[PDB]
Amino acid sequence: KIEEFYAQFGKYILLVPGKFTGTVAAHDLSTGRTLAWLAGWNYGDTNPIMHHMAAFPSPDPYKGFEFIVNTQGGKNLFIYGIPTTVKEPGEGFNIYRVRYDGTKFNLVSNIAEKTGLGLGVHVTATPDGKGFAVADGQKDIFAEFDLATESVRTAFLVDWKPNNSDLKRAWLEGGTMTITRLKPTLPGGKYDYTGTKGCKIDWELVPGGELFLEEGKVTGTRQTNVVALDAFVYDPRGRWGALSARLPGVAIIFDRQDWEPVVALVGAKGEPSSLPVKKVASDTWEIKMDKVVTPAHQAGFSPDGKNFLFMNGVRQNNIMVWDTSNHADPTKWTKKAVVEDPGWRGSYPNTFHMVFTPDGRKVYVTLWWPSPTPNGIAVVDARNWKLLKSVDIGPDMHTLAITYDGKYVVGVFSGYQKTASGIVIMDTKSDEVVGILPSVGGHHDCVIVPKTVEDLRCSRCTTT
Amino acid sequence: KIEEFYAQFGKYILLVPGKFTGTVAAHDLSTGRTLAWLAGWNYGDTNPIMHHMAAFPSPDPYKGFEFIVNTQGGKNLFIYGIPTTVKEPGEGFNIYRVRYDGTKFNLVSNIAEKTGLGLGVHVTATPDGKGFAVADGQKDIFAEFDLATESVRTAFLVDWKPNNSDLKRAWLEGGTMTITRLKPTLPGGKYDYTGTKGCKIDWELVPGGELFLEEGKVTGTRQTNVVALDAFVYDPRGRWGALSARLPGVAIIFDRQDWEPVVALVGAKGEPSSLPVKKVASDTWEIKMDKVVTPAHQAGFSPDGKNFLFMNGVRQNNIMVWDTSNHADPTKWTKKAVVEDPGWRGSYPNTFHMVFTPDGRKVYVTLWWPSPTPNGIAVVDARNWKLLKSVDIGPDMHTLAITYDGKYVVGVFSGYQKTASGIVIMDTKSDEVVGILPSVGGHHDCVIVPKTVEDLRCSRCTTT
Ligand SMILES: [Cu+2]
Ligand SMILES: [Cu+2]
Ligand SMILES: [Cu+2]
Ligand SMILES: [Cu+2]
Ligand SMILES: [Cu+2]
Ligand SMILES: [Cu+2]
Repeated sequence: KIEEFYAQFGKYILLVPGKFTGTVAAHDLSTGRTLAWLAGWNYGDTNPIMHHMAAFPSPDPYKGFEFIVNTQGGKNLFIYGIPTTVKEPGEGFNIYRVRYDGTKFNLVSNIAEKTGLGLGVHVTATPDGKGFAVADGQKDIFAEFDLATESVRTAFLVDWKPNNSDLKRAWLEGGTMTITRLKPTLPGGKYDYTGTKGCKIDWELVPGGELFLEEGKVTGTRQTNVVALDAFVYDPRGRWGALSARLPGVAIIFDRQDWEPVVALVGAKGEPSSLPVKKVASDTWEIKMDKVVTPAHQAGFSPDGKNFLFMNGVRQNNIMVWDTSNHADPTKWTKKAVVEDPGWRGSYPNTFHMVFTPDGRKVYVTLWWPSPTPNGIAVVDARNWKLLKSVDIGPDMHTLAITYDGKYVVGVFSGYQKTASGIVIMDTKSDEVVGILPSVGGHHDCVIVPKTVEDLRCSRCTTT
Repeated sequence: KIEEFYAQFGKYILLVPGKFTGTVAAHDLSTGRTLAWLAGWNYGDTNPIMHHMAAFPSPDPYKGFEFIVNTQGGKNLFIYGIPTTVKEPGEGFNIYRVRYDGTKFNLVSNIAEKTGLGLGVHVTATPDGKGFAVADGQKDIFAEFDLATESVRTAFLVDWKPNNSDLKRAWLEGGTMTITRLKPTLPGGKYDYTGTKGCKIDWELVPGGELFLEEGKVTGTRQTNVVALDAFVYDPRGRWGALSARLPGVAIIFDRQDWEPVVALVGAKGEPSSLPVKKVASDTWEIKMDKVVTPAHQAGFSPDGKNFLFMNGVRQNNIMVWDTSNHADPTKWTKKAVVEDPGWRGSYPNTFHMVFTPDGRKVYVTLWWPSPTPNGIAVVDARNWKLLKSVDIGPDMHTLAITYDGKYVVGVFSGYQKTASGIVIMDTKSDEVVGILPSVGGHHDCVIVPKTVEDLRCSRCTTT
């Protein structure tokens, strides 16, 4: 009897982007009703690949809330096996502000249009809930934005110059990563990165697909210069952000106060904790890497700020953990644990998206595989850094959120945009699935609308 | 754990079109997983208002099944209060054959492109599961199609010549309804009715729309000639179909054996059971009406074929019942009962989608209202023809299906394409809602995949 079922979850609203569905929706977990949804194409967005999102604190989400959801475009339509005859896909890379008003969603604005930065990968809210970052893995640009004035606080380009320009070897044998503070180049303080402009490669490196670039499977004009920026995740204590770069397996720490990169964490087990960042011009820094052992993808801080996690993938499948307890000095942050399992020894599964419990005692980590292996959730003890349980969910598992009273993990799986998809709920006490709800969605994201800034510590702010 | 909850629904697959979401999806009600979905826009359908659908018998739906789903287009995008700036929307009126193969959907063909008939209103499967009809109330055309060969069996235009050419009086004061058997006009045996071609009005009439048409609130080139065809529903005993025409409030019975109209049933309480059809040329019939007392919309046979129902709307809100137990002679079909309620005295609710229990003992009927009145489900005794109970569900209630063991009615509500939406499940023993599943959809339809031709008797075949 279902009232009893939902009544246990509490008054929390799940938001999900639909990827190839083109939708965003909000669902009330306390009743199982969908409160509202919006279809990008209704508005003239002809390629609404609704990708990542974050929501800002609201005193009463059921009366109103805001979020940012972005899109990808161009040939991103062509990489998930849908046999479409579309010849010229919409450019995409939109960044939309959407407000729920208690009845419906309202499309407030297109921040990519206003600012000129079209960025299609992770969206993250800043810890005070008053700005957000968006990163892009085809352009290798990220920016932090002020929500009130819809403007750019900072924007950076990250470039790779490979030691070996052979595409198979362009990362393995190392390189120089250059970080450049960008300045607007169009009148009105606008950037020139609308739609597909700035792309080094012609579609994103897909879930699990970091190496397709080196293997010669991705077209583009600047293939060996890619780093595949993914996310800028936030230290919940403030001041610092971590920019994940998937191909070199590096999280670059930035000082948000002066907007400079300070240190570069190196993912791979058996490599150093970090490499220095050297300033080479007023607006340009470099990191030198002799080699890249493995790519890395998902990244995040623990709620208290004292641990940072980076998921090595493909060449190694592990969770790398740094002690980040020294808030004053990121060059003191040192690897302190690595979560490994014999069953992660192949190419897959990849340790993937994460969410921590509010008390910081456990981290849930998705386990991604290509079809047809069931994808699932790893439950990790975040005090001793040991894997506790793996639970199978279904195909193409993506993000996890958690109810902010810490009782229930809520995840989405997304069927590779063509098979089974769902919203899964896991009880954090028993670490068992309490159920599956249907979901028309290929979501690579999901969030529970936060009420407070403290909620963001366990939302799309600290972690992907 | 919802496990227990879904186990009781049994192994049934629910299909739903998205309306303004642009998707179709199948949900396994035994597990809560969405088996597969498809997004019209991915395929270059720029205005995929996914509208009506029917599914065919499959001996194991979990291993595979097929269905037809159609779309609307043109200005139908502009009538649900979505503040879109789109100036020239996609033409639409597609008719897609979709096959689930056990893992995903395959968009098999575009039967509208293949045949040239673009029809955007109800889709209904024939009782043998080998064909399907599609009607359209902007064009006033319907056709029955052979599924195997994806070809037209028959197609008809219905036209209104009003007694009074004043648009406000064009139906009230009666007229002559002309039925024409159509012939292809293009090479290849194609029709010339793709996209918006053949439209007499520029959108489908909304609930209560007949007054908005009379009042001059709907644009179009042939406003006084519209009958607003809705559906061709099937006698489960075979041989006959009923074509509903909303504005005259008539269901025209056709002999599927020779493809000729045989009698016209008249909806309104206090009018004759029916009027004669006269053949006036090889391919043309007429029905004469001295007056039209009220419009009517939803229409359907009981599972045994012995009752036909037609929902008077707007000027009367009732369920008109005919004794249709004479299978040999529709001209003998006579009004036997009318379901009325003091609460039906206003403009709304409109009685408008239905589903019968397998044993024929009850019929569930949706109660539609404009926002913000809660919409709901009426439960009618289909032996004594009395209203038993009304239950409130949500905003914008649409269709009802029933699991084929007769245990659960499954309905969808759709938030006027902007607010709350969901799938509701009602236990047919207590006639109480057992609960609500989230649903990103503005669905005007839903069906449960049939196993047998007997299942179609309670599916999108005998009723809308
Ligand atoms: Cu990512
Ligand atoms: Cu993901
Ligand atoms: Cu993604
Ligand atoms: Cu209808
Ligand atoms: Cu409906
Ligand atoms: Cu509709």
